[PDB]
Amino acid sequence: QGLMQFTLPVRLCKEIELFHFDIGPFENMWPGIFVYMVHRSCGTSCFELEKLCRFIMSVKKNYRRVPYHNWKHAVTVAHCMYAILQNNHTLFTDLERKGLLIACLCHDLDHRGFSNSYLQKFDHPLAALYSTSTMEQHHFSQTVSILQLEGHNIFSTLSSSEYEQVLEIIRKAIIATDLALYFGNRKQLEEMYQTGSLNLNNQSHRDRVIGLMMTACDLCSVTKLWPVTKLTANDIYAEFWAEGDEMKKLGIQPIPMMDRDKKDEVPQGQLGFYNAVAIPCYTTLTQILPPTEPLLKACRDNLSQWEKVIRGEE
Ligand SMILES: Cc1cccc(Oc2nc(N3CCN(c4ccccn4)CC3)nc3[nH]cnc23)c1
Ligand SMILES: [Mg+2]
Ligand SMILES: [Zn+2]
Repeated sequence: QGLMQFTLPVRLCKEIELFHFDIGPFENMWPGIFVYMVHRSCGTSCFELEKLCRFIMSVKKNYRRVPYHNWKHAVTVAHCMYAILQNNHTLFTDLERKGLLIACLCHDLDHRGFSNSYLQKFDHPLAALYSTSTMEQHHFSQTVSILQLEGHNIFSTLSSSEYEQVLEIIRKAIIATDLALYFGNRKQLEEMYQTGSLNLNNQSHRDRVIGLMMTACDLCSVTKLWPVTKLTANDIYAEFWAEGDEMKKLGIQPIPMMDRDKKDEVPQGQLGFYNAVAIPCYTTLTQILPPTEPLLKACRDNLSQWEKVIRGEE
């Protein structure tokens, strides 16, 4: 380093600070965008440039060429977190700023384009090793593997204590991306917020709140400008419809969300998703972290775009 500040063209320098930023089609700029976010989010001192670059390039190598659960998603989810952390400067610990951008870059490592359900029904070996949150325990496992490669220990300077704390933040953060766990997490956070028992000094409460940030970042396609939201949904459904095909090959009617013959039901399905998952997610997040409100506003804008799709106004 250390006088070696990463800088982005003006349009990117400004728009990267905004929640609805799209990282663009230039794959070779994504590492630099991430380093930029680490430096501003954490410090130019938090990681050794050489180690961080080697870590990033090994993480990229271990995402697959699947339509949605790919390297672009990793960097997209890390950017939403960057926007949360930067809008909530003083709420997060030094270990948290470090751990969470990494947890986001790593959160779908070695994803195969298939749900936990599909793995369980296929009887994949990963389903025997990890009975619940199957892919998420895998993703955390790949994260540790890459951290243990020569020249890849970005945490090398931390004490044995802090190293164990940061790997434990990463683990909880990655596990929280199991959407099956989100519904209960958000219900508890809602009750806590509304009986005024929420306490960010309670580690167990911080864990929940970080879990909600992870869901929020992970679903952030719904918080983009409509053309990004719409074109991202196409990639999401390309994966789901492939899984649906694979379900049919095991002799199992897929759920409609995964059935490409039920394309007509997408718009009504998106309404349910925004109502049951997305809006409640961003609403509770905004309650706990008021500056995240642009995610909720952007989400509601996208619900309204799907309602126009239904009314044939597009
Ligand atoms: C932004 C986004 C885009 C695509 C998929 C997505 O993830 C998901 N979408 C939904 N809903 C969406 C759409 N669904 C239907 C139904 C009939 C046909 C098509 N889609 C029905 C439930 N439910 C989910 N449960 C877990 N994950 C879900 C998110
Ligand atoms: Mg995932
Ligand atoms: Zn994800």
